[PDB]
Amino acid sequence: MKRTPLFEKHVELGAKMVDFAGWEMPLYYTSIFEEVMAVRKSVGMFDVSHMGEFLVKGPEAVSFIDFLITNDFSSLPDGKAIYSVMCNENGGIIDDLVVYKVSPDEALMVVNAANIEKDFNWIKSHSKNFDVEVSNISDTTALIAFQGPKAQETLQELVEDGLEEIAYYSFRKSIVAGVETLVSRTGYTGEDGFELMLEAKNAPKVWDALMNLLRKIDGRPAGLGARDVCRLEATYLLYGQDMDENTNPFEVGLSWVVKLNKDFVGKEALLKAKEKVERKLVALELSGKRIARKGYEVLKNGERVGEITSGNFSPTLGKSIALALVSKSVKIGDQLGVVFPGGKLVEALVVKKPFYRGSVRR
Ligand SMILES: Nc1nc2c(c(=O)[nH]1)N(C=O)[C@@H](CNc1ccc(C(=O)N[C@@H](CCC(=O)O)C(=O)O)cc1)CN2
Ligand SMILES: Nc1nc2c(c(=O)[nH]1)N(C=O)[C@@H](CNc1ccc(C(=O)N[C@@H](CCC(=O)O)C(=O)O)cc1)CN2
Repeated sequence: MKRTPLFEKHVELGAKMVDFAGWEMPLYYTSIFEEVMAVRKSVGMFDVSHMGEFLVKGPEAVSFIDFLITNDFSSLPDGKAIYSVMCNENGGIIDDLVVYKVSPDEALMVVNAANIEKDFNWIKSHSKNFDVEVSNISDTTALIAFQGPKAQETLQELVEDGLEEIAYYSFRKSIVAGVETLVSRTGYTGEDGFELMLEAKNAPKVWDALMNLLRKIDGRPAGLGARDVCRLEATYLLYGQDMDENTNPFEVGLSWVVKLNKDFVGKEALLKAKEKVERKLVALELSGKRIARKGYEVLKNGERVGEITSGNFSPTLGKSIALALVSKSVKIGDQLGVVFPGGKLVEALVVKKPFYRGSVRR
């Protein structure tokens, strides 16, 4: 398996290692619950160095990105980041991502671990008619997520610049624990927080400095187990589970990141798709402690309406929760049934999204 620059730190910390997208990563250090609560109460630190980063350099970096992604990048000012999806010609979602507008001549793309290769090939095969150069810097880049209501106050003493000046989905090049770091007020937890992008060689030092501070305020290093729980609670999507090329953005609640008033890959297909949205992604709260898995069929009074996409147990709400792709006819309040292996029906209630929202801003 691939190992991030912090692998040794995780092992030394006694974490339970698991295989995620071909990466040897920590599922948890102490327990998933304890780590989720650290994220919800103080601060949880995640090693997300398996994520990929692409660099787009050149006079036409802006127009190129605006052509590739569904969201409006054409006017995004310097220092701003933006969440979006990238679609194929048929409007299917290739991946979701975060793009940083460094300057008119430079943009950074952060994508999911499992799709680095796919994404990079897609982006490069589309740069032909743009004055840009696309490069993959994943192999030498590390990324740490410092999330929680106490994230800012704990991290500040290691940063040479004031964090308050960094707005939600904004960033700035600075120095953290003595090393060059791109600090952005972003996250995948629903709490306030930051992500620290830096050269892989400096990952160990920054992580150790941060660990020293966590212990001071009862914070915790957090693994992928907690990462999934918190993102599900926050109701953020996980590519490959909640959406893929077989779903367009409108079907999974991402209509807000699609600006049809501009030209981009998948534009025409999405115009027609918008006219007939037959599916929707709903939030479910199941009865009991069993956790639903992707693929489990979802029924309404005996009739199939869709299937589970993501599932997990939420210690924040103390309930088994899930996301499900169902027909447009399903509505909040509906009593549905989830078919577990062996034909066992588990009751589920459709609730309003999101499940939970913490200390997050804009
Ligand atoms: N920098 C970064 N890039 C990344 C991730 C990440 O965690 N961090 N991802 C990790 O899997 C994937 C994208 N998944 C994500 C899904 C939702 C949100 C998110 O913050 N959604 C807020 C956005 C609010 C706004 O733009 O104003 C929301 O839906 O409310 C972020 C990443 C790929 N790229
Ligand atoms: N005291 C001091 N402060 C300083 C600097 C310095 O040299 N000394 N810097 C001097 O410049 C900046 C901090 N250093 C940084 C330089 C680059 C990146 C950065 O954006 N790195 C990207 C590079 C790849 C890309 O842009 O595509 C990355 O982390 O991947 C972050 C911090 C601002 N403050």
